[PDB]
Amino acid sequence: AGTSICTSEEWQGLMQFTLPVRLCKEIELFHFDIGPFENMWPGIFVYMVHRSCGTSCFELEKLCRFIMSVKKNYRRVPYHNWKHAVTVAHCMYAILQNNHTLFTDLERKGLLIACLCHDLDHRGFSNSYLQKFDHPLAALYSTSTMEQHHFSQTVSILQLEGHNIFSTLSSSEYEQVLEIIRKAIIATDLALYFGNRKQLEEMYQTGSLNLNNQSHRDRVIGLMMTACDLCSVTKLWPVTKLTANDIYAEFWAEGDEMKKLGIQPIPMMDRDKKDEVPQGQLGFYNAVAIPCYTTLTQILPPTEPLLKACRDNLSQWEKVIRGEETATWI
Ligand SMILES: O=[N+]([O-])c1ccc2[nH]cnc2c1
Ligand SMILES: O=[N+]([O-])c1ccc2[nH]cnc2c1
Ligand code: NI
Ligand code: NI
Repeated sequence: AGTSICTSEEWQGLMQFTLPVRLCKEIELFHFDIGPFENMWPGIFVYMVHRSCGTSCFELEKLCRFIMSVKKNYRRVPYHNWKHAVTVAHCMYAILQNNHTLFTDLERKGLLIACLCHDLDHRGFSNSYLQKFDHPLAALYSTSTMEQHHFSQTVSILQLEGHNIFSTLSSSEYEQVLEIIRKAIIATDLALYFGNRKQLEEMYQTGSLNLNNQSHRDRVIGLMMTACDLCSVTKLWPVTKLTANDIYAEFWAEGDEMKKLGIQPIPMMDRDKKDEVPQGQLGFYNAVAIPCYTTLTQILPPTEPLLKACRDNLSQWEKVIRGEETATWI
């Protein structure tokens, strides 16, 4: 109940944090893994905002309050947590850096914030679960149920005293950025991805795609959000495999709850069906990840390293299926 708020110690501590110099160079690369640097994650986000948007984009105090309160409103769930938030924001940073002038100052600031906030207050349950069992959230939010909640949580945090990093925008730009953030968070509903990718693929192939057309921009930003949300599949294989362990930890816990309610879960969420995981991952890469990065690379050529890495990980799941896995640690 209610929106959590960071301590004075938390945000002043972030304000005084300095990132090690060696990491500056690494943070620029798509394949960077934040995993080994947990104490640095909020600082890494500051660095990224400052480098993409400028050190004077946001009031430092308000930015640090905002970031540390965001962290406190992610739950201690296995996957949809603070680590995932920062990972997704880093992918967006890398995309923005490589495509900087295609996006406005307002878009870049909105999108980095949108990524950091896009899974706020996730409870470890899917839209499928919330709607099957008529959680109050599904009554309030008929479609894109959790994503509408994540956006509401974002607005809640911005409304905390001293947390409104967007207050200094003109009334007009303020409305525009909240709309950028809303559309971007809603776009993280994978249900909407399939239609979005199909549309973009067609606009690209026919040559009608036009980034001066707001509806096209929205769709391209949507596909960027998908690419960033799924970016664990673009890391080096050991990182991808460890992250999959966390994703499935969540899935199996939801599946367990469904069993208690008399319903057999999908195999993906069934802890007694772990043998089907490699084929399930193959399915996910073929149906979701590979097409996403394929179309993204067509539209934004600098994003090709994401696709190449995704392809390498597909090959790894294939090796698993053929019985070729080597030693893994968890
Ligand atoms: O390495 N850096 O700390 C670094 C390099 C370039 C930048 N431009 C704006 N902030 C920067 C930080
Ligand atoms: O990294 N992911 O976002 C990711 C990877 C595999 C998945 N399987 C089902 N959902 C997934 C999400
Ligand atoms: Ni989500
Ligand atoms: Ni997410």
